[PDB]
Amino acid sequence: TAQYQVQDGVAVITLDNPPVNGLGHSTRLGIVEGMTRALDDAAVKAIVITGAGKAFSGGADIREFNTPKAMQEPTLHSVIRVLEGSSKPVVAAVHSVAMGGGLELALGCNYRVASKGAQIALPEVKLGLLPGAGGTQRLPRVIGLEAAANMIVSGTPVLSEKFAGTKLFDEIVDGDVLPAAVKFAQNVGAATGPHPKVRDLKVRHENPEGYLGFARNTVAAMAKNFPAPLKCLEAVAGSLKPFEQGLKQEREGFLYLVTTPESRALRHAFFGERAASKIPDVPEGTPTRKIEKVAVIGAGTMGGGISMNFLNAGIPVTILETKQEALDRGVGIIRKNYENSAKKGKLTQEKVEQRMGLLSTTLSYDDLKDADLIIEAVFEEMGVKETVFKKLDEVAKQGAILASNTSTLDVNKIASFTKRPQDVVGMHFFSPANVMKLLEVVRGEKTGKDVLATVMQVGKKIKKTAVVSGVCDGFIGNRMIEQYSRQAGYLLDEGALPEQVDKAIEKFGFAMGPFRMGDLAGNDIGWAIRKRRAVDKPEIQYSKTADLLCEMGRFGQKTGAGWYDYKAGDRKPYPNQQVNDMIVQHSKDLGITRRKISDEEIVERLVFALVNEGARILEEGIASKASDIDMVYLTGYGFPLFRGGPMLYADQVGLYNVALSMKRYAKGYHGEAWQVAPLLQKLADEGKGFNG
Repeated sequence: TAQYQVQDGVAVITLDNPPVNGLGHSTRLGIVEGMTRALDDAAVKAIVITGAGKAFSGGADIREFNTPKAMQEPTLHSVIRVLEGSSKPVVAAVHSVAMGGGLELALGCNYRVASKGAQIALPEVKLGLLPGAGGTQRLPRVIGLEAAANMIVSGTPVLSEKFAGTKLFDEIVDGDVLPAAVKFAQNVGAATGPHPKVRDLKVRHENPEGYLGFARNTVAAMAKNFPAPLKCLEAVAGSLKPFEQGLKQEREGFLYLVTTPESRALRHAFFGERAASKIPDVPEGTPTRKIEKVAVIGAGTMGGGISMNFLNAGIPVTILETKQEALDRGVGIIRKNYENSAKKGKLTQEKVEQRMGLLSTTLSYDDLKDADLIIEAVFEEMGVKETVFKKLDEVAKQGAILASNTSTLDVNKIASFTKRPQDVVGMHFFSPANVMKLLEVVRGEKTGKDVLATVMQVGKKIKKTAVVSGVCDGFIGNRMIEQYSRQAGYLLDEGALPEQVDKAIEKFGFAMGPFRMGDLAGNDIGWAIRKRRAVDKPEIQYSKTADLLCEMGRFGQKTGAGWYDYKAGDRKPYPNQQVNDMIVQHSKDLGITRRKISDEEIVERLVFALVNEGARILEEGIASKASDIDMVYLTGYGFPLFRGGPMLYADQVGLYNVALSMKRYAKGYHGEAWQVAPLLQKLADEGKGFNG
């Protein structure tokens, strides 16, 4: 809505749609109604538009993004046309926040008055779009070509006081904006002749091609698979043209960006982050437990990184270890990590000191006695878990949540080591745990709903993207990545080499291909897993290539030698001859005559192995929705943000096509791998996507 009130010959229209006065249909309609009332009232000499509560306006209402209501007249474009046509002067009274369509609205007024401390931005580029209601044409008219380009391409906010000396604001005041804007409006309300419009100003620049030529290169370099930045710059370039020509060019660039798979991807990830908190049978408002202090078992790499997430949020942690010397080691690693970021200018040494001030360390389980949340981060061996969780069950206060960081193991069985399996949950962090955003929350059969809701809340407090998985081997992320690695392996058997595979998938947009990732994790880990599996019920095939690699002792970066060789101080992974010889020989030993594998086949085999397993995950109810799997891949495995996640990418390719490619691969080497997931084949045949 918009409220309307006259006072002293000034109609004041107040945007009122908390939390940020989003420009939804009812708000846009309120602005127009208010304008109509103000223009009819002969006592009204001028008009002030402002916002209620904590914003002028943050722009588009996200709750409407995706309704018919987002496009229902009056649109922001038609709102602005009304403001521009007003015979009475319109003064925007800007405080706190004016972003996107909000800023576009203020720019459509005759005058603008701002208080200091207001966040000013056009962040459309962040969802893969551009400011599509005149911002690219009006902003350079008030702050200059280069400054508008910078704001619009970066999407970054700027405090209102920094616009002093430009034409964005006619007056900047220290305190309350409304009384100064009403007074301003009284003064222009008495003047006679017509009032200014930003569209009448002209962008002035001594050498626009000079500037833009340089800017084009630097933008193209930074933008790396995102089309919006350059299109934003080309829109702002249009502001040199007559207004209506510039505006048409802005609109065209908007409509172009709206079609891009990248804008779809950025939106999918925005909305997917928000939806990850939704659990079908744990409704919003399920009450949670207070988590004030935390404990972590293990001071090694994982325990340490986990701890830091809590310290960074202001939540104290006690780390338990066995030997005092482990503590000293672990704590020094944490302080090293923090001092490294302070060296790189990413926090102060005072902030380092306060975070280390919240860290305690013990050797006794008995000092874990009033922690509200205890996270176990020890050796991945069920018998070690049993020892830890039995101690925790004696020691921990009633109501404490007992969490395992396990990436593999059966959380239902961990829980059965205690008398209170309802308080046992998986909290699977990803390495390095202070950097990776993903938190895979594993819901045990017995895990309470309160406990689940609590871990979700804690996740958001320590700035993780928390996604809920049911219990199965590998949960969501690792279960899928096994199928991806399996295909990688098979490619080597058939004719690929490691660098070739990693480059192809890295070009597709993964941060790190599977062979480099195997080397970083340690190839020995997967080796032991496979050896125990071959003894078990599974008679799955894997390429023996990885086994043969470990039989050479080439564990990866930790031994300087994995699929590739590594030199200290040197980020390049170097191909190794002995490795490549073993691969070529291995194909000989299978009687496989090697073939040339395209980069395209590499990407399809890798990505589509993810997709197929994700669809089985969905069918089982292990993940509650496809976007959850996308967020896992975006936040845990370096899947390209510009493509949205594996499931969204399958949708973008067309599930009909994906199923065809699978059916083709089923005719080849280990075709057992390429039976189409039932859910995927059903969506394909109905013409549907995983995500709608």
